[PDB]
Amino acid sequence: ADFDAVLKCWGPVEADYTTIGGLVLTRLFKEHPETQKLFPKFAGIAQADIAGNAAVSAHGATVLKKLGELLKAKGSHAAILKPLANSHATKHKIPINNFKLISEVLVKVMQEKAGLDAGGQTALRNVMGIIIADLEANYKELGFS
Ligand code: HEM
Repeated sequence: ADFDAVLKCWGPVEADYTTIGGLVLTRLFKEHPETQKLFPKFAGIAQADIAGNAAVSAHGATVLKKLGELLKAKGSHAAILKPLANSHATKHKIPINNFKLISEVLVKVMQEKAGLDAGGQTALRNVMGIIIADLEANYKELGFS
């Protein structure tokens, strides 16, 4: 049910993955500035220059498309989430807590741009919790506790 509650507001996100993706990463870097250093192409870019950066927006679109692909499944995790855990633990070297940060940013952006109501906000937090727990289990399998 919580996947359905999020999908019923995904239309504005999928309609403009680049614009919404840029909103998400811009807001992540503003509200959680330590996350920006984890993206070495973007680390050091002054905040004023982030909203208009096409590479940032394109990266955000990639994130959102992947999340759409993980909603649109409702728990077919594996062939999709295991590679994501593998790359984020071992290539990008992202501490797991950062996923909670981007998930709260996404909740805020969907509240503002996608009509996600209070119950929808809770549903999305639930869904992101499922995703993050699976990512963490895979991090642990790789030796990243
Ligand atoms: C559920 C949330 C997230 C999703 C769906 C996601 C998705 C992706 C995807 C699909 C890619 C490109 C393919 C790959 O390397 O795996 C990627 C790359 C990357 N992600 Fe994420 N990501 C998420 C969260 C994060 C967070 C929280 C951070 C850091 C705070 C992060 C940092 C990176 C970095 C540094 C790259 C490589 C950028 C480059 O190669 O140009 N990701 N992510």
